[PDB]
Amino acid sequence: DLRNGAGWRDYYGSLLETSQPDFTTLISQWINAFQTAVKEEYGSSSFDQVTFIKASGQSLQGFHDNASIHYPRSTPEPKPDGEAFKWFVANEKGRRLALPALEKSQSFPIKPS
RNA sequence: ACUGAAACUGUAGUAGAACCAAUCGGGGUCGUCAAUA
Repeated sequence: DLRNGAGWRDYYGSLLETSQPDFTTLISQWINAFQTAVKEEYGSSSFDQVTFIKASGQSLQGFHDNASIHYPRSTPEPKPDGEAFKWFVANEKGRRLALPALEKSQSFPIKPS
C-alpha cells in the first residue's frame, strides 16, 4: 500500500474507508526512474552496463561458468589440514594473480603458476 | 509625684505547562606469520 503525500491527504481526509491507489501500475515506472538516474549520473548507454550494477548483478546471479566457489587452495579437495594459505604462497611465487573483477566472472586456477 | 492596657504578619494561591531515551549497526568471516640459506 504505497501512496504519495497527496494520496495520504485523501486517506487522512476522512474516517470513512476510501480507495487506495493501485501501486502496481507505477512499480515499473519507479524502477525506470531509478534505472535512468543511474544511467545519467554514472554515464552509460545502458543501465545493465554500469559497473556496480553489472557487478551487483553477477553477485546476485552467481557465476555461470560452473566453477566451484571455495577459498583458494592448492588442491581440488578440501584436505583436512585446510592449508588455504599455500595457494597464496604458490601465487606469490607464481603468476601473482589478483582477484578478478566480479563482472568478468573469471575463475582462479588451482595452480596459480 | 509612678511602666498604659489589648492586638497571630496574617489571608487567597497545585513548582507547574510543553518534551518519544532516542538515532545508525546482517552475530559476521581467510591467508597470513616468521627470515634467511
